[PDB]
Amino acid sequence: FKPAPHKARLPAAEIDPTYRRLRWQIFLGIFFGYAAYYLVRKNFALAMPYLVEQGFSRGDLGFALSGISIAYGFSKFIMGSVSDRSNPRVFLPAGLILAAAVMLFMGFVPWATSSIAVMFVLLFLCGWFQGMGWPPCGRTMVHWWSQKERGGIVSVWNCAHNVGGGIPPLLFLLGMAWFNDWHAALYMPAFCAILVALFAFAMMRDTPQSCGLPPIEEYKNDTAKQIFMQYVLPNKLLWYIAIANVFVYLLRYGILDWSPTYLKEVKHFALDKSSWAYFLYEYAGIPGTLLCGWMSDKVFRGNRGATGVFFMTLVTIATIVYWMNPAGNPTVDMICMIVIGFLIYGPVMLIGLHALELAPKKAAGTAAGFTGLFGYLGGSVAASAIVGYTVDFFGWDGGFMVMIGGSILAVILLIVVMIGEKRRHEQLLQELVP
Repeated sequence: FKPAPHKARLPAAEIDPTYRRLRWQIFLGIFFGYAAYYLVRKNFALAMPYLVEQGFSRGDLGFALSGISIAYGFSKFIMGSVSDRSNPRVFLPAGLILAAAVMLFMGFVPWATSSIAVMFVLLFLCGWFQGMGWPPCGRTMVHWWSQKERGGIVSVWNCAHNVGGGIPPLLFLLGMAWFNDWHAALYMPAFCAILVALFAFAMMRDTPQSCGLPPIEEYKNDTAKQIFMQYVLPNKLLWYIAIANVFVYLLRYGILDWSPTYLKEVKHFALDKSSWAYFLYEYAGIPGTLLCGWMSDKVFRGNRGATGVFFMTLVTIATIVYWMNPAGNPTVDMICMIVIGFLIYGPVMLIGLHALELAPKKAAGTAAGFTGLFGYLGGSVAASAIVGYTVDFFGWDGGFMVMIGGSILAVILLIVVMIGEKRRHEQLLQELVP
């Protein structure tokens, strides 16, 4: 049984010194701990093109992949309290290895891996476990030090999905030679994830327990859900960006979860470069997104909707050119992928930020969060499931129709939120009226 606090004070003249280390120490912990989860989500994707040379794949597999998101979905509804009770040091590795092991269940046991939604169910757990991963990472950051946190986080949101999610096709690519079987080498990435998990456990801590000093060191010292229903629920404005975020997320994931599979269906050059792109795409987001921020602050003078516009437009132009390509896509897709990815995150971050302004004082928090989930939740189901099915009764072309089309609205919609937010401003004028 764990939770366990076990706190005991040994201050002893110069706890400061063991703090510097206990902080430089722990930060890598949760950061890489969190990063490790991402090796685990997008393994099945890589499975599908390998998997199903065999009639297996309908476009159904997408429904199967669809699992991860749903569980992550029903997940936060309750895990949000558990980590609060339990201890971040254990709970984080305890969730990873718990999940990353499950993946191993698939990569090795035939019945388990090839059944047509036996996987849905196995995968579904993955989602649930994936759930735990972040909130202890949250409880920790609370124990860093107030009014500093803004910084520790800046780094965590934007780098964490990419540093980890872009490495797995690389391992599979490598595990091909050593573990010859192709239909199922989606296990090798998971093999190492457990390893990071240990490292995670071996370096994190609560930090109340050895110092005994609630973060003072500078003497910072600092209603219900209703808010969502009261301030966020109608907000016809917040809705538009949320219904917009969706398609943004569908262009990102739908283009990405198929990237290996669609390559080698048509434009089939090789697995070698295929997987070397998926890496490149997810990793190339780091520099861009980082820039998307500065360009947005310096060039667009703080207008977030408009930066999405600049970026959202730029992402769409690439997606279509890349849509128009024959077996001469070799030196087009490399750049194509490097680019698509480079920008897709731009609006993901911007909307959220945008949301903060679209409502009152506390609403921001739950206002900006609502967006992320309405966005991610749906964005995926469609990104994965629907696309697959929009290829069975239709061609593969109709795939991009929903994707390219999807983006198109995100912008038109991002426009409306821009007009609307400003029309709203003009009305305070009527406040003086009677």
